[PDB]
Amino acid sequence: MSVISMKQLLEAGVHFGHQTRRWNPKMKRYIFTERNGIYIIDLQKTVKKVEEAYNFTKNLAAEGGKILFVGTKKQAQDSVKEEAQRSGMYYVNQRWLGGTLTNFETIQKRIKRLKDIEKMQEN
RNA sequence: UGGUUGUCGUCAGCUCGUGUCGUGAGAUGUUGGGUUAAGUCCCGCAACGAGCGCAACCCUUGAUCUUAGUUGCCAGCAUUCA
Repeated sequence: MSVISMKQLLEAGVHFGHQTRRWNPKMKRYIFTERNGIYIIDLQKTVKKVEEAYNFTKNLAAEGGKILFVGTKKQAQDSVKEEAQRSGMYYVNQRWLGGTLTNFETIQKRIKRLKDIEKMQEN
């Protein structure tokens, strides 16, 4: 089964891309046509690719994989947090701090710090 | 040479851990928008923190309460050259 129907994708506006002047030639594989100066994403391949992504995530999640939802874009900040909270996963919705993954030890110390201040406030 | 001192200069600066960028020396952080006496503080930001500086902690002066009332003080009380 298609994890998402083309009707839902159309209502969600998945077919809307960016302006022709901002197009990436590598994205040509996923573009269906151009209309009114805006590129339209090929929803037929979109359905197939979304189905693969959902299955991959489910396999990875069943192996205990931790998925981090990242979106600082103003339109996405709220959605990322709400959906991550529902799934019990982590999110970065305000600003990605450089070194969050490559310098994980340094971030953990700051994470530890926050928890200490919380305990001082509660106690 | 040790120890000590002058000097830039009581100027607001000088660095480091990890990360990232650069073939490399390096850079970033520490730049930028406001603000400050100040790298002082806020915000932004491939940076995230830390340290020596800055400020504060110390001394003195300016107000006042408590304790203490002599060798200090004399208002109310008499007396003295005081």
